Amino acid sequence: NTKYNKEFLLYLAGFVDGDGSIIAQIKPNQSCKFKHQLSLTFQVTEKTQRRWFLDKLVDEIGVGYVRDRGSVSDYILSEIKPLHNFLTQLQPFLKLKQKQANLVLKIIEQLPSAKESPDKFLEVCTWVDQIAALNDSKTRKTTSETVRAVLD
Amino acid sequence: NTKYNKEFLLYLAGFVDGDGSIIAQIKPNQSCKFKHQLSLTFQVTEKTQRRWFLDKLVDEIGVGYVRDRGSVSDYILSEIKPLHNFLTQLQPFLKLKQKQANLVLKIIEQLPSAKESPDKFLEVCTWVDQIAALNDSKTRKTTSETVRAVLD
DNA sequence: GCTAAACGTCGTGAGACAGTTACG
DNA sequence: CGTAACTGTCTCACGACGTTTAGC
Ligand SMILES: [Mg+2]
Ligand SMILES: [Mg+2]
Ligand SMILES: [Mg+2]
Repeated sequence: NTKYNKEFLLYLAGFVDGDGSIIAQIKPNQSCKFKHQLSLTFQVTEKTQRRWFLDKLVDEIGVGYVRDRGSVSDYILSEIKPLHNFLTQLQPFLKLKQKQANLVLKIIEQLPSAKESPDKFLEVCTWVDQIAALNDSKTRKTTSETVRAVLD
Repeated sequence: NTKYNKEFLLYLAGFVDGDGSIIAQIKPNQSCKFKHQLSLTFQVTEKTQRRWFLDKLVDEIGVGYVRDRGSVSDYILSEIKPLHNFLTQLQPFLKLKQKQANLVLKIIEQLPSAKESPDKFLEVCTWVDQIAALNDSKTRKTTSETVRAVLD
């Protein structure tokens, strides 16, 4: 559980507000109690020629990984605990995505309790709804609404 | 000459490296001594539904303006003096566009010189090529080469 | 049964200049 | 005349996703 340099966060908050994305997704999964797993993601996207910058982030944030997908690459961070540690420290420097960041933290803290009450699950699935709402969401298919089909 | 807040500069540098663009252009123009105007531009593009972030920048940088081009907007800054002043302070924090930033300071500084000889001008046009080669240039027409076709 | 590294992609939201003009 | 503003717009470079495989 590491604490990052302040100037590092200021710069990164800016980069994230630029080419980054704080994502929340309701992933349909047929093994989970409620037929869906919650998934959280901090990601930065850059043309593959600039893959080194992303590779560097791995080192600096000290967790996460970089993958390839064509002419573009991504730094990806989904591990729930390191993700909370990171966002908690980045969150106060963000400007275009401060809200989704705090919605993500909020979702993580309310994770265990989301496992019990099927209604507390919905509520948390609401959190993710708000996030896609704030982003420039377009190709979204699985919403908290579809989780309504958790009625049987 | 306005002094900028270092935290503002760190965050902005990150944002610039993301949605920003540092550009130098060789604009053909039949009223200049060498039939080409040297143009410099610092810009940040953002979806129009987010132009408040660009308006904010107009207020914080103190110079520059915002233009609308449909679904997206741009903060633009081309005035030589404020530009050179702004880049000098921002440059030390850029990670991805530092070189083009520095090439711009270098060009702006050689303006008068290049304004007194077809050779300096030529060399300076060569500076513009490097910037272009550093960016993800895809629709560039005029180059130092096209300018050399002035030799006659 | 839930986290999570992989893997695949719709529709832009950007980056990046082209071209022409009004004026200081 | 010379430097910036006004105006255009191509070609993506990312954003905000969906689905499969790994594995304890
Ligand atoms: Mg952006
Ligand atoms: Mg971007
Ligand atoms: Mg970018």
